[PDB]
Amino acid sequence: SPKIILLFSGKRKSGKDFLTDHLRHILADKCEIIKISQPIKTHWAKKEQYRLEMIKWSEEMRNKDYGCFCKAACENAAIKPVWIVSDIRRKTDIRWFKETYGDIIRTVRITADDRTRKERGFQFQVGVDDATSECDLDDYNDWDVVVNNGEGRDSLEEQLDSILKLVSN
Repeated sequence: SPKIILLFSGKRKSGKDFLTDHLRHILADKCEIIKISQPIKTHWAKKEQYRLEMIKWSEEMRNKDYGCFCKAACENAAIKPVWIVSDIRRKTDIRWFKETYGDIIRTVRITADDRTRKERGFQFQVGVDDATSECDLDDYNDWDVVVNNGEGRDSLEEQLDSILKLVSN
């Protein structure tokens, strides 16, 4: 298996994608990036057009088998000491990872205040921002790391170091 699996959660415009991308570049060939939405995009290939056709379909597939997209994304991942799962959204995603891989999971939440998100171009979109996809982990209470990436955030170097501390041994 991988030695550690980092599950990243965050709302859009939080900077989770920015931080995961920096972390991937730093860890280079010690890590694999995994996107559990990739099986959904790959099924579609075989923007509102994507959402209209895929949101209800993916919700129904996950309602029938909570791990379907997590299993598909992990089956296709190269084994590397560190796995970065950049797009965990639901409690059932964390549940599937913990059931499958046990105590090598670490959960990381990236957060940003609404003023900061608006500076990054955030405009409230009903049905995106009120949706399970953006809100299902808002009340999760078992985070290993929470990264403030809004008002009062640490330096980018210190943010990355707080995550790298998880994989440094």
